[PDB]
Amino acid sequence: DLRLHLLLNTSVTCNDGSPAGYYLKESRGSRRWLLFLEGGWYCFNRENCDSRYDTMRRLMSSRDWPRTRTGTGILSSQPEENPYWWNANMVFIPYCSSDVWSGASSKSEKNEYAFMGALIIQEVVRELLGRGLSGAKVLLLAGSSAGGTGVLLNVDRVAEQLEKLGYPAIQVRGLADSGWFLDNKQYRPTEAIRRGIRYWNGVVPERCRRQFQEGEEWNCFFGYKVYPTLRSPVFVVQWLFDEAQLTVDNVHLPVQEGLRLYIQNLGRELRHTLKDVPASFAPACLSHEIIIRSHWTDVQVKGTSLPRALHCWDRSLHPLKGCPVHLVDSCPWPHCNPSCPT
Ligand SMILES: N#CC[NH+]1CCN(c2cccc(Cl)c2)CC1
Ligand SMILES: *[C@@H]1O[C@H](CO)[C@@H](O)[C@H](O)[C@H]1NC(C)=O
Repeated sequence: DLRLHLLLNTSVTCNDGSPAGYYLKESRGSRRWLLFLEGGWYCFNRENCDSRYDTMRRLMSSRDWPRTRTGTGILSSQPEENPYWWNANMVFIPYCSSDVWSGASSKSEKNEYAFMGALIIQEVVRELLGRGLSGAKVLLLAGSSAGGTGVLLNVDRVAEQLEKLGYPAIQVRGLADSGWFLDNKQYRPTEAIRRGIRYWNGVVPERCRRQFQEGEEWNCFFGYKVYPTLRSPVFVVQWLFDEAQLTVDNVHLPVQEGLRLYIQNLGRELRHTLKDVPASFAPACLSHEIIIRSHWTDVQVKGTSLPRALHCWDRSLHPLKGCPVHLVDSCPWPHCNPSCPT
């Protein structure tokens, strides 16, 4: 059980003006800290955000949040369930800004909603320093889906915040799960991101913004375009046949030749984009998200599990014999890897 703390700075808020927050479970014998960003889509205009507020309100407000949460997967404290980091300080940051963790805009007489994702992450980091994060050796910023994209947008800002605050010994790293998407041609969109950025006052990393320049910041929401501009170490987890990617592409699974070629091409392209990503884990499966699932230990690429690959990554940041860090399936069809989830 991680326990809820609402932010002491009550001007950093969820969409509806209620305070944002985090769930925390400390481990005082550990110098490692895991901060996990929740996912859950986004909204990009007034009518679309009003709809979300009727039927997905916990992703827009803290008024109904529970006081405790169970840590699962990489957030579990049991060695059995979490071989990687079971003894770490665990933090779950709920997603209540609907902005892919990019916003920096307050509710005002001209804004029905607040979009403060990027500022929520900064304020959580600040308040944690008073509860032991000041003694950390490693800060792993992780997240799934919208939270995985949020890792890519925010990991370098957290590193800079800690440097400027006077904590140069904390090593900031990222773990992006199921947030690596392709702006490809559909089988039968990009405009939503572009409109959302203006709606949220969204912020992207500086080096990426300088490359694409004004009006084209939407490009930095795509992993293969923003990742080359990042300085902090980032481990990328991505199913080759991600279900959210296929939903966007209007693919719904007796497959004929046109769809067969389409699906095979998608795998090859995702595969191409990871070839110069040295820390990555990409199985040939139809699925979505993994790192906080209870059975996240089951899947293997080339005989190596995801918890093992992350441990090998830790060792590399101190090639390693028998302990690989770059793991990408080569077979070209969903579930050609026998360890895919069923
Ligand atoms: N966050 C989130 C949930 N969805 C993830 C997939 N998204 C996606 C995938 C491929 C192309 C484009 Cl334009 C968008 C939409 C949002
Ligand atoms: C609270 O957060 C807001 C938004 O980031 C900021 O303007 C303000 O300085 C913060 N207040 C304090 C006391 O840190």
